[PDB]
This record gives sequence, structure tokens and C-alpha cells, in this order.
Amino acid sequence: QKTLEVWIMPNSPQPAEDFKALVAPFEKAHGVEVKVTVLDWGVAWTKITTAATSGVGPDLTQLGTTWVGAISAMGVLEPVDDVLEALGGEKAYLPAVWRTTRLEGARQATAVPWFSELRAFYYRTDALKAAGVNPAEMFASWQGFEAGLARLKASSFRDPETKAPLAPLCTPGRTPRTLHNAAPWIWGAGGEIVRQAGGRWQSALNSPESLEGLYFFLSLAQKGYVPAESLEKNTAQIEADFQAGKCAVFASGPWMIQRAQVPEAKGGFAERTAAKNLGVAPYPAGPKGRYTFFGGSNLALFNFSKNKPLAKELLKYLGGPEAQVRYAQMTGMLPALRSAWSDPSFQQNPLLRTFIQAAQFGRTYPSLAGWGGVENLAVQHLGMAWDLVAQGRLTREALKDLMDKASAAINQALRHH
Amino acid sequence: MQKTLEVWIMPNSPQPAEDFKALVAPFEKAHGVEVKVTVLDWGVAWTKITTAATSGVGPDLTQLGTTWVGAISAMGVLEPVDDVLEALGGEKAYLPAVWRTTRLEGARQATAVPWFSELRAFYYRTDALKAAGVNPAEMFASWQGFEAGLARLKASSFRDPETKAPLAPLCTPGRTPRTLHNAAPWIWGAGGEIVRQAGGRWQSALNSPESLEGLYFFLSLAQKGYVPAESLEKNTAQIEADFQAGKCAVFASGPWMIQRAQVPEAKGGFAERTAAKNLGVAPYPAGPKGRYTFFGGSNLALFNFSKNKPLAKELLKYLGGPEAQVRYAQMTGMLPALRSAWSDPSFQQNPLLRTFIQAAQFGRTYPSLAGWGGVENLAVQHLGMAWDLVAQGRLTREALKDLMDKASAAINQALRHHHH
Ligand SMILES: OC[C@H]1O[C@@H](O[C@@H]2[C@@H](O)[C@H](O)[C@@H](CO)O[C@H]2O)[C@H](O)[C@@H](O)[C@@H]1O
Ligand SMILES: OC[C@H]1O[C@@H](O[C@@H]2[C@@H](O)[C@H](O)[C@@H](CO)O[C@H]2O)[C@H](O)[C@@H](O)[C@@H]1O
Repeated sequence: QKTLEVWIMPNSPQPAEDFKALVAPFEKAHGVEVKVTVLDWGVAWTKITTAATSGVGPDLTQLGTTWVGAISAMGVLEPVDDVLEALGGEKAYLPAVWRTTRLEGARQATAVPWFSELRAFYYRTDALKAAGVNPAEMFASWQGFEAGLARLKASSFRDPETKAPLAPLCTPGRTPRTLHNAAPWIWGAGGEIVRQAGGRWQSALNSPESLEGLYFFLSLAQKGYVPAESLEKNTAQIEADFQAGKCAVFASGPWMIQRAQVPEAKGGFAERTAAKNLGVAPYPAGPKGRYTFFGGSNLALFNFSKNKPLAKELLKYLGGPEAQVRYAQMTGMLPALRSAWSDPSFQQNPLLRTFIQAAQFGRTYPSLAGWGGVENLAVQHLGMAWDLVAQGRLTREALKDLMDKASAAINQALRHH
Repeated sequence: MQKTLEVWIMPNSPQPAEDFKALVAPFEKAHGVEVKVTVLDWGVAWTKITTAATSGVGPDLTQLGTTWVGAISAMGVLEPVDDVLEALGGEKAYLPAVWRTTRLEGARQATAVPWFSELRAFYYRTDALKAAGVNPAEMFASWQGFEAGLARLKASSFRDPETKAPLAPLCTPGRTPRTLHNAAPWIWGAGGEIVRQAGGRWQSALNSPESLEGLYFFLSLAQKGYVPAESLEKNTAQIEADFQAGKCAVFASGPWMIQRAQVPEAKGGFAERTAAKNLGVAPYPAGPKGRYTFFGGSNLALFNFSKNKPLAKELLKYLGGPEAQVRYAQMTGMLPALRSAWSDPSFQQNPLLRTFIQAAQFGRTYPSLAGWGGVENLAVQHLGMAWDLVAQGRLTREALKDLMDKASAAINQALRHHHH
């Protein structure tokens, strides 16, 4: 009896059950049993690299977008250009999403886009009205963003449930995901994490442009726009603070729209003032433009698979509009296939339509074999910058010295490929 | 039993399936066939069609946007239609820009039959231009006359009789998925191109001097106060609504606005509004190196897995031919793709539609590249960043050049790697 083995991460509330519901029509159509194994993200990395070196593993694995370069460069993934042609090729994806289909600069695709993580700003419509801040102006530009946070700091408005003021902005500082939160500020200033110029990749974290963007963002906590407790918190803790009426503004993904529709007893926040006064806007334009951070996850086929033709049919199914919409629903993500965004499921909620507006500006990291190493060094040095911010000690000079250290370590890492 | 044909279409007319089934009923009766129609939203149609192409399961005929013909043709899944095109009158029966959309660039054989044409020209408020002392023949003759006319429209005290407020001189979308089509005439009129052969291969020409000249000419008009910054955050339909509502002296659109001006608001038109009662149209002005009208539209293609290519070719001959051409241009608000249909009294009796036919004479399309979807995606991404600077008054020639240099690097990578 035909079987496929698929490894996935915990993408949805009941990961195995949801994936089995997702693929049931495919199973029934081709008389195949898809065997799913759920792996936490760090357990997944170990298992996948072990499969790559040993030549023993599943047919398909989920990959984070930032893992495609490293696993591709091992020479263990089957080309999937034919799958991607079936789904509509380069045209059917945002350019930032298309970049994650391959090792940077490779002719052959080795991963199929599955779902997209992207971030935009949620805001309390009641808080901004009370502060005399127009959201269209506040999220248009860095100048409007800083000016609106100042007006939010001054506002006498109190949440009608907490009976207390709102922090103007809640954001995590030091966290493993700190580079994703920084990236739109680096990019909007004209900077980069690493850039390809002069026949090689180099750190750009200590460029003038990158330092301007980083200092703009990190300095907002020192100006009193971000409360001290936000900088002691992880991504989920900040989401809870926004739901609980403690934040006027915070960056998250499309999952918060679904949560605002669901009672707290089902893991949502529909009863709370925030859910009833919810707006969303893209990140603001910097001096060199407007960018939305993209991540998410792709699917890859190991080239030692004994089931490649059937595995490619399953990749076409998972990558295709029906499954794209269903899984984006299950995960609270955006479909990776842009064709799926035309689905009435998206077109019928004005807040989700705003995420699709945000998506036009999408930007990803380069798909480098050495990406994990680059990101680790950038996270370590930005975490030291955020530690200075939590003490009110960050200067442009202190930030420059931390990014000069990151750039030296990164350039030595990039030397190794 | 009736023979069967299946056709996939997009939502081209007010009642897409019903209008198409009306259009083909005479063919059905002539050939003892039932034509099954399936309507696909424009945003899902491409993936459904490439899924059909690769699986070998689908309709007999599909609609294709003109800009899709190269990509689907290169997949090797379409049946040659040179025979059908010769039956309809051959190369001389079509405008050259329309003929170019019948095949993959450089291909030995035609794979698509022209169905209908999208083209754009400038609508203008005849009352606004009179009040501003602008002669439409001068304003729409040259880029210098166009900018001089907008300056007089900005200075004018004229108020719309209904809004009781001044009109913006020009309304245009900025960032929109269709932003390349609005830019194209300005790139072309300067002697520029989006992609052209250079050193024997297709490469970006968006960072060429001529392209940058034409783009800066057009994009800079917003910074001079001729376009409202909120226009640059609006889609194509919202801008048509602003013109109907008396907010805009001048805006580019297709021939569908002429029929809308005739019909009451209750029927989806704007006959009650000042704009409907003071409506002029002119072709795009000539640039330094020429006058060009953007052409798009849709063609019909025959999949090589069709079970009845001779009967499907009879349906392509019918849809491509004079009677059907006139009827479907009526239903859709578009221009017929077949040049002989432009002589129908339904065009020739209406002076506004006669001006679209004048505009049509300058028609120009993108090259029919296999990689076009990639090119357009990347060109839209980077023109979006340029229009975002315009909305802030921050577009310099240097900033524009840097954005087009980035666009060109990405486009050149795409063209190099395009999968066959
Ligand atoms: O860095 C590895 C990959 O991480 C993914 O982010 C996931 C996130 O979506 C999920 O909510 C949590 C649960 O732990 O894990 C995060 O780290 C990104 O989407 C990928 O781009 C990235 O490759
Ligand atoms: O990009 C694909 C094709 O788009 C057609 O334009 C249609 C337009 O006429 C219609 O108003 C809207 C509704 O969404 O869909 C547009 O994109 C063009 O005429 C083709 O040239 C192009 O290939």
C-alpha cells in the first residue's frame, strides 16, 4: 500500500491531526497513506541534518525558509522546478517568497513554498483616536511613526477594562527572533544584514544606513515609548500584553486577526477591548523605503526518496490553491502561493486585505548556505544592544562598536563559504 | 448526442458565463456542440491554467492574458493556430502590437488567437480645460504640452459644480499590481524599454537613460502638485470612481468609461455626474521619440491534449471573427482584437470611440517572453518603491536610477534562470 513519510513542525494547534485532515483528499484520490511526524523546531534541525548526512529519512520535510540554503548546499534535495512550474512558476509567488525556493544564485529550485510568516503593526483604533493620531499618517513613515508614539505617550486615554494607560509600543528586545524584528528598520534605512557587492557577501550591519535604522528602532525604548517589562518578554508574552489592553501598537502576523474573532476560552481574545478596537497597518517607509519582513516554511523532497513521483504530486497538492487556503487558515499564516490570496477567504476580511497590502513590500534574507551562522552572530550582538537599551545605556557609538564586532565575526564566517 | 467543447474564461463582462453562452449559441446550433464555460477569477486563473498545462487535464480552449502567451507557449502545451489566423485574414487583419501576442517571441508557430484588446487613452473634463485656458489638442500633443496643461489646471480657480471644490489636475494610481502598464507609454515615448535585446540577450532596459527620462517625467508630475498623494495609494477602480465623482480633470482609462457615462448610477454608470456631461478623450501625448498607446487584452489558446482540435479551431475562427468580435467588445467594454471590427458603426458613430480607434493606431505591447511574469513582478515591486518616494516628494533622478538599477539586476537574474 502506497505510503509517504512527511516531517513537519508544530505549525497549528493540533499539528498531526490538522495535517492529516489537510491531506485526507489526496490520500483518498491516490490510495496513499501519508505518515506525518511532528518535530519541534530545534529537534527538526538535528533530525534533518542527520537525515542529509546518513541518506535515511522521510520523503518530504518541512524546512524553515532560512534553512533552504544550508540543506540544499549538502546536495541532498531533489529539484522541484517541475512542481513550481505546475503551480505557476515565478509569477505565482512574491519575489521574496520565490528567493526561498533555492540556494542563493542556484539555477535549480530545491524547495516548494508552503506558508508565509509576515509582520505588520496592529494598533488600538480607540487609543490613536484619543491621542489625535491618524493611523494612515502614523504608519506611512518613520517621521509619522515617532511623532505618533510621542502623542500616544502624552495621551490621558485609559483602557476601559484595565482602567490604566497604554504603552505606546510593545516590542520584544533580546530574543532568538530579534533579527526579524530589526530587519525592516535596517532595510528601510538602506542597510542590510549581509550584502552581495564586490564579488562576495559581506556584513553590512555596521554600515551607516544599517546603524541609522537600528538606532531609530532601539532608541524608541529609551525615549519612553516601550515599557521596561516589554524588554523582559518573548514574542507570545507581548501578544498577551496587547490582548490584555496594555499596548497601543505592536508588530505581529495575520494570526492575531483570527484570534480577535475567537473567545478567550478557544485561545482568542474576542471579549477584550483590543479585539473590538483593532486596526492593522504595514510597517512605515524609511528614508530608502518600506519593507515587510517575510519568513515561513517550505517543503523539500530528499533525493534518496523511493517515492519521488508520488511525493511531487503531494507537493503540487500542498503547494496548490485549495490546500494553501486551508493550511493558512489552520496555521494563522498567509498562503505562500500568491494565487491563493484571491480566495474569498482572504478577500472578505478588511484586516486580512491590509496584510495583503503589506505583502507587496515583502523582503527575505538571502538564501545562504551559511545563514544560520550569520543570524546567530547578529542575534548575539543585537541582544547585547537590547541589554544596553533595557539599562537606558545605548549610544550610537556603543551600537557601532557592537555591530563592528558582529561584522568582523560574520565576515570570518562568510569566508568559510 | 451533442459533441462537447470546454472553454475557460475570466470575468470579462457583467455576467461572464451567461454573456459567453449567449455569444456562442449560434456556433452551438451550427455545429451540434454544447460549449461548457468555466469562469476563473483573474487572480486564480494563471495557477489553474499552468496546473491544467502540466497535468494534461483541462478545457479545449483557455483565455490567456496577452502577457501570458509566451510563458504557456514555452511549456510546449499549445496547438499551432497559424491556420486559424490565416482564415481570419493573417498578419494584415491585426494591429502589429496585437499580432506580436499570437506567439512566443521568436517562435516558428502561432499559439494564440486574438480575442479582445485593452488600451488606454486620456479622459479629460472639457469644462475644466476650458476654465484653465488649455487647448486639448496642445495638451495631448507632446510631453511639454501635457505638463504645461497640468500647470494651468493646478493654477485654475475652477470648481466642480457638484463637489463645489477644485479638481486635481491628474489622477493616477502609483503602487498597484498593474503599475507597469501605466509607466509603459512614458518609457516608450522617451525611446526606452522595459526589456530589450542588448549584447544578443533579453535584459532589463529600465535603468537605461531613455527609460529613466520617461519614468522621471511621469512620476515627477505628482511631486509638482499635479496628482494628490492619496491617489498613489489607490487601485484602478478607486481612481475611475474619483474621476466620475468630479475629483480629477484628467485620467487614463479604457473605452469602457464611454458606455458608463451613458448609464445612470443605479445601473453602475455615471450619467448624472458633471464628468459624464463634459467628457473628452485624447490619445497619450507624443514623447521625444514617439507616441505609444499601451495594449493588453486577452487571446484564446487550444491545448494540444484537446480531443477535438478541428472543432475547437472552428470555435476559435468564430470567436476571432467579425460578428463575435463586435458583440463581445460590446459586452466587455473593450476594443475588438480584429482590426476590421473597428469599422463597425457601433465604434464609428460615437466620436469618443472613434478617438480610441485613433489611439489604437499607436498601440504597443510588451515582448512575448517566456519569462515575462517574472520581469513584470520585479518591475512592479521596484516601481512601487519609486511611487512610494513620489508620495513623500522624495523621488530624485538619482533615487529613481538606484531603484531601476536594483530592478535590472533582479530582472536579469530572473531571465537567466527562467525554467524550461
Ligand atoms: O529560524 C527557523 C525558522 O523559524 C520560523 O519561525 C517560527 C515561527 O513561525 C513559530 O511561531 C515559532 C514557534 O517556535 O517558531 C519560529 O522560530 C520562520 O518562519 C522561518 O522563516 C525560519 O527559517
Ligand atoms: O496580467 C494579466 C492580464 O491582465 C489583463 O488585465 C485585466 C483587466 O483588464 C481587468 O480589469 C482586471 C480585473 O482584475 O484584471 C486585469 O489584470 C490584461 O489585459 C492582459 O494584457 C494581461 O495579460
